[PDB]
Amino acid sequence: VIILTIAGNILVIMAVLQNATNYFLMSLAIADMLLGFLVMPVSMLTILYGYRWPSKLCAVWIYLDVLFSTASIMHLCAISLDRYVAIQNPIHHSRFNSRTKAFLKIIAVWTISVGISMPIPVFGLQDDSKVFKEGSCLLADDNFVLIGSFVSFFIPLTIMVITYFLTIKSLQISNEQKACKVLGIVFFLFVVMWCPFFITNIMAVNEDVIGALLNVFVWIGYLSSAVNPLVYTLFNKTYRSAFSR
Ligand SMILES: CCN(CC)C(=O)[C@@H]1C=C2c3cccc4[nH]cc(c34)C[C@H]2N(C)C1
Repeated sequence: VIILTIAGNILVIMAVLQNATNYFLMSLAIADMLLGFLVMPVSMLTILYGYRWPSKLCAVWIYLDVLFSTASIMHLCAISLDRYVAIQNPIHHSRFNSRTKAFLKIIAVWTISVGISMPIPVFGLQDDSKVFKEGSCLLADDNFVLIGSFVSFFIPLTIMVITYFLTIKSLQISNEQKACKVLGIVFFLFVVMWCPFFITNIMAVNEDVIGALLNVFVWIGYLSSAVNPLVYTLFNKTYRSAFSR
């Protein structure tokens, strides 16, 4: 999954197709390539050593994990919200797009990503038990998980549910039907690969059963960083040719 993530994103970074909307997909592919080289391979060492953490970098590793995970989720939310306005009223969307929105959009999805994960090393790096190890380097803040995973997933999820319901409502002519199938695959994969981890994360707060469930579901969430390059790009004839060359 690590090799797949890195090899999938470094093939999308070169291919950039210099559109104002395609550059935003490079900012999404940069939030996942970093996730695939800094955060993800560290967890492979933890899997090898059986949850024992080789010590002051544990709070740093969680900071990057929350940062790149929230940066990815709101990249897809911004894409989904932008894709709805481009489909509802395309005339008024083209007038107000001067290649400054795309730079203003990268600012917004990285200000909230870095603003939500800022409590981790500013209050939690001094305390070695709040955002810190139970012997295993977990995120033991029981009140930040409830509200920090609420605005990071469930608010981007209720935004995506209304955006997806409204977009399909406004898309209903084969090209419109081909697009409706692309939205379904994109929406279904984001839910099925991130939602399983977040219900288990918050329902938890038998330990052995839940400890095994959260272990596998974490890697299902990581695996979505290998797929995001493909489902958001490879539907384009140009990208398929670019990957082959
Ligand atoms: C096994 C230990 N690890 C790995 C460092 C975690 O618990 C990570 C903690 C996360 C987490 C907590 C709280 C809020 C959040 N938003 C987004 C994420 C998040 C990402 C999420 N990653 C995928 C797992």
